[PDB]
Amino acid sequence: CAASEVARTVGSVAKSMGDYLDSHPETNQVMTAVLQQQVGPGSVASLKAHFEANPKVASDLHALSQPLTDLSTRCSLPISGLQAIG
Amino acid sequence: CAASEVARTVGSVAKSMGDYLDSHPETNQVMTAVLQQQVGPGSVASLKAHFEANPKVASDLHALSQPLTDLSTRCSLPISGLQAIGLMQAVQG
Amino acid sequence: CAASEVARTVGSVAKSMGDYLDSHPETNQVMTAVLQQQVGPGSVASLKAHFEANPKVASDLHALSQPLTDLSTRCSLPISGLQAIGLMQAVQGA
Amino acid sequence: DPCAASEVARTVGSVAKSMGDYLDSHPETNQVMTAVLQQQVGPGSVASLKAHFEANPKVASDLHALSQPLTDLSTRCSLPISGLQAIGLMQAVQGAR
Repeated sequence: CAASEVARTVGSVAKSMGDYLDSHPETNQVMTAVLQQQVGPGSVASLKAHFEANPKVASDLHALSQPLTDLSTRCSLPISGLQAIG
Repeated sequence: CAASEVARTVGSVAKSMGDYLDSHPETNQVMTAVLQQQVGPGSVASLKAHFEANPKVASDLHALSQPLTDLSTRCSLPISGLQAIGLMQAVQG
Repeated sequence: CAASEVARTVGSVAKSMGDYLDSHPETNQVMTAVLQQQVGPGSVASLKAHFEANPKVASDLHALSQPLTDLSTRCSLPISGLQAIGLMQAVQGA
Repeated sequence: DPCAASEVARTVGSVAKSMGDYLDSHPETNQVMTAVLQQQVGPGSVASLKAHFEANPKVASDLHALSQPLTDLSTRCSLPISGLQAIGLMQAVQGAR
């Protein structure tokens, strides 16, 4: 639960999420537009719809995020968030 | 400046930080305290004393967080320090 | 749901908690120890231990915190968003 | 004593109230801050925060002064705990509930 281990987890989840997106340009395009539009309103919707229509991608990304969600239980210290300011 | 690349770059930096912290136990402890205390003013003073007494780790960790600041500078994307906190919330899921 | 109104709500809730704690010395010291622990470790745990022994204080504090959770629903920000602002302030300080 | 949780709650409470008075009296700071609450602490709102503070160093200096009762408390007692720590503890109660 040490900072070294939070960082390592977030590092292997982020990387795997990365590889997956790289291999899935459509999804990679829709997440890309979200980051360009600062997670504003229009890009969130496009993303929601992309998940309804691609239940495999949604469950695959969910599986890749699991260790991160495990962690902030197994330790449960703050947001699964700002910890990743690094 | 694709999402895959920002996630990959978050992925390697965080990895590299974690390995750094694993081999630097006192610093591991000093960041662990900051995380388990929500970056309170106590944990900061002690991180500050730590960086001041250990300038090599301050620069080692700074060098490590570079590829992320470079990505933000290269891309005009959240990604980096101040911006990132807002970004991380909102990757709210 | 303006910032000024959340700030005022947070303002008056926090003050009512204070007056409350002021007249509940024992709850006052449990909370006090949690802050000094910097709100770490079994700060959740010692809170439960105190609330199991003291259901009326548990319930008194919930009622006093209503306006805040009420506003939190009425508007947004599941309280992690006030956190988020606080996190930014803290990293600017740092 | 004056370093108890009752006292920090009270201090937090006058800071927040007087921050509400300040925003109420500075609608462009209110606007930027409301947008941040409304947009859910988005990346964009934060850039607007920064630019707001940059075009208005008076605002950052005022904001600094409004929290000063906390820092004083912190030093008379030194927990220098923040609004955040206060929010932390609230979240800690909810989670216990």
